[PDB]
Amino acid sequence: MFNALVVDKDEESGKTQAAVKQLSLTDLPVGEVTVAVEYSTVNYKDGLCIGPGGGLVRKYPHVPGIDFAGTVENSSDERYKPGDKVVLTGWRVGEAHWGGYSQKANVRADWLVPLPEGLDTRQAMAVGTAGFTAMLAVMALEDHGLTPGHGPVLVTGAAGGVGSVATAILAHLGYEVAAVTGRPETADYLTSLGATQIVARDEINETVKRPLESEIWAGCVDAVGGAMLARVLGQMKYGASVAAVGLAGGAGLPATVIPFLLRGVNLLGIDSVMQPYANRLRAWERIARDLPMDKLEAMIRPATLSDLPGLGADILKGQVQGRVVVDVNA
Amino acid sequence: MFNALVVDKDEESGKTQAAVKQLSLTDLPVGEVTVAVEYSTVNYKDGLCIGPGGGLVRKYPHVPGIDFAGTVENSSDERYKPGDKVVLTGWRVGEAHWGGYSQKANVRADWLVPLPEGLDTRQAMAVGTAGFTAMLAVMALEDHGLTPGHGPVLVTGAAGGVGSVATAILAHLGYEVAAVTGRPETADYLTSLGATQIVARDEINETVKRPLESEIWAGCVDAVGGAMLARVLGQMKYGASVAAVGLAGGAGLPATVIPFLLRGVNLLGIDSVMQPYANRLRAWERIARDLPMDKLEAMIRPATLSDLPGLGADILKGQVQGRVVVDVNA
Ligand SMILES: [Br-]
Ligand SMILES: [Br-]
Repeated sequence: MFNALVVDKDEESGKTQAAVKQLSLTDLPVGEVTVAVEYSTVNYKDGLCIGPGGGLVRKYPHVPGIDFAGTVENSSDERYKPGDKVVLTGWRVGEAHWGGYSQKANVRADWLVPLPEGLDTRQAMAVGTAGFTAMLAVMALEDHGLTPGHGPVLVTGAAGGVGSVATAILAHLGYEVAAVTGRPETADYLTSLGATQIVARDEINETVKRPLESEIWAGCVDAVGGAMLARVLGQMKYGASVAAVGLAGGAGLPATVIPFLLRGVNLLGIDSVMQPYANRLRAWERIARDLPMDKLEAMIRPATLSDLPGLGADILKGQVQGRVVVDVNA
Repeated sequence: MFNALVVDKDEESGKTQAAVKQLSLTDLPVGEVTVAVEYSTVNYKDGLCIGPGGGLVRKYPHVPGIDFAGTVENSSDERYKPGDKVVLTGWRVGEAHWGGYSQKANVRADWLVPLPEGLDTRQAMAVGTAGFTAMLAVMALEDHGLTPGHGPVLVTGAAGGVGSVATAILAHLGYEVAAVTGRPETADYLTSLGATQIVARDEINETVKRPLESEIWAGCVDAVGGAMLARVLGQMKYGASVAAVGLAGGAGLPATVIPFLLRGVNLLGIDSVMQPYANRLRAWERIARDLPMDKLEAMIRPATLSDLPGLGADILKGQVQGRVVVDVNA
């Protein structure tokens, strides 16, 4: 038997409860590949799936965790054999299916990627969906003409999970990074990832009546959304793009069409969940090459399965800095 | 001396009046190239500059008209000489600078493009800023993977200027074009341009509480904006893109970020005004090749300078179908 985080729900009442529990192999859903999980992580979505559910989990009891990395235990699929190191992000694992907060996980072989060269299973989850999303965002900006030397790139929610990898990848590629945070004590941490400028959240988290402001940002990785994304749109330089990745600041988008029409701005939707295999390999290769491992190490916060109920709650309130690494075998 | 439409402003009350007037060459602002204008047209913005101004005109008296085409009369720039057929769209002509609603116009040589192969000056203005914008929208969707055979492409405000041209281009390139209109009597016109479905404005002109609806549209050219654009974002297929082109339905964009995050949807800003020389040539070549001239002809509504006050009022109310062609020399 083995350890896993299990969420139960009281349907009469609707309340949920998450606890570490012992399971057997036969309690897992059947699948092509069985992985002995070595590491997982905590994303904002995991926070939802650990606690309230946010309408993302449709079957209880539930093992959350949208990410994991580990070693293949058994497989009925040619692509993977016992011993192979593999990473799982997204594919609705941790939401529609049992996920990574477990010493063992069963998945479809289509959902896995080989462990990328230059990362171990621990760093792969230090990156996680948050870091993978950050790389997809940077790639979207590059595909739309972003190159260093044409103004600061804004990174909202910069001290969080997506923001910390975004900041470090962009800094390492040679960009000037303007890191947004509502908590000024995070400045030294952000500067140590490579932030050049620190923007206060309260400068930029309300809409204003003017549909256009002074052109400032050469690009943006938006891990916040909400009113702040609406306000940010009116401050992008002509022809610059914003990569939308986050909704912690709220799902609503109180924007105007004026930045798009008058300044040729783009709002680019970043989805990590359903990324095709080939693009997953490309983004992971870019992370291997463009995210300095010592910068990733400075983000890492260790945790066990027992910590997950507290960490899940904390990340929903924006009180988790950097990237949590869950040693499911600790 | 020669004829032009002049708008006067009564800055006390703030109300304007437009009328045909006789100018001399010396009344025109100085510039590098003098063009004997042959044709202009009526864009939504021209309606603003003809009438109330919409914050776009900062010096009266004002000759409006953001577009014109004709023959170079004199030139102090080596790029153009007497006799060259030239086309003007945008560059803030008709807004910041006296425009095409005149038998003669002075411009910077930087603002002109040679008359494109396959169009005469009349057809260039039947296309106009509106059609130029529609091609840029089609090009933006292509650059993001739009290709025939994967669903209908929505064109909002289909019976207007941008919408008519976009419809005909997309239909000629082999797409199924879903054409939005509030005027059901215009179905036969839209079918004649190549629309394969007619969609009623009232089905899609309000937001709904759900942030995602069923995936329908392979892409969109949006000449309306406002609530309709917010509603359309939630109906786009995974990874599909919207080319934002218009604001006749309102400048406010009451959207959510959910389509961008969950479906990888893009909102691509189309700016015609400041497009660089090289891309203008590319887009005009595409128009000459992919807008069938007989479809363009079916859009044409003839007009003279004296028609401009009424048409300017008409286009602001959504009461102009197709594309006006102004013979400034009739
Ligand atoms: Br923030
Ligand atoms: Br419409």
